Amino acid sequence: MTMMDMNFKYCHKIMKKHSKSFSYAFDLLPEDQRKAVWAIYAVCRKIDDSIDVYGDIQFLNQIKEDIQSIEKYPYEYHHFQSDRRIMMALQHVAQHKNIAFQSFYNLIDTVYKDQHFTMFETDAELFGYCYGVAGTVGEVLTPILSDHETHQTYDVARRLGESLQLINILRDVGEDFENERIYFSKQRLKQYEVDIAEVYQNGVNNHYIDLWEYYAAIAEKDFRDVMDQIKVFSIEAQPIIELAARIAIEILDEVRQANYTLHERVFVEKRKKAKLFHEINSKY
Repeated sequence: MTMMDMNFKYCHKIMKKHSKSFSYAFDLLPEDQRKAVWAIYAVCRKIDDSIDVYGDIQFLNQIKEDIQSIEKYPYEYHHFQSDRRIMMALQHVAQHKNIAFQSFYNLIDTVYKDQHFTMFETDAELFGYCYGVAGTVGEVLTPILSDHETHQTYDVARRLGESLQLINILRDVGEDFENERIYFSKQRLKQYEVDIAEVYQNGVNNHYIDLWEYYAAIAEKDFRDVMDQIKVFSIEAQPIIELAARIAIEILDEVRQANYTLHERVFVEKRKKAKLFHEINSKY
């Protein structure tokens, strides 16, 4: 085990902890690809968690500066300010692959704006947030997951990231509410006569189910569109992407089976992910 191996192993730990749903899929990639996913994912996660973990924006500012250092001087040694293990790994990836640095900057800008967990007025704002926190991740991952640097490959990856984020939202309504977060837009809440606090107290009702299903239908359509374009990804990444999309749909079915509960964290069993992969990988 080298120092660089340890940096990547730490990035892996961050992804395994914070994407319990999807880590399993990305870990099926070939070694060099999954390691790059770990590093990029870990940077993004450290950005997203930073204001809550530290209680201020210092670490966030440091991370931005470290990323800027890598962008400007990818081959120079930096004394990183934020988390040296994740930045050394990101720099290693950047020395081998084209990184969309502006996507990291867009993510950082979004996390800063979202720091009070302010409610979104319209779905357009909700989906703008989904771009900022997850579409950006898909953009940065694009050269790792594909050999095509075409606009539609970035577009499919961006949509995949945003759709995975909408699944996270749909899975985590109760847990998010406990943490002072509601992602559904004010406009849609009003249209469907839903108050999340009220639902948290008094249980699911048909209006809440209709609202949740409105967003689930969006996610499912966007996943179908991603799958229609699965061949934009490298042959090695295709079954992994298909598996992440299948796990996503399975999460929606788990939520439905649990009667859309706000009081449990539903999830797909590791053993079930293996079954889903067996079905998928047998096509490849």
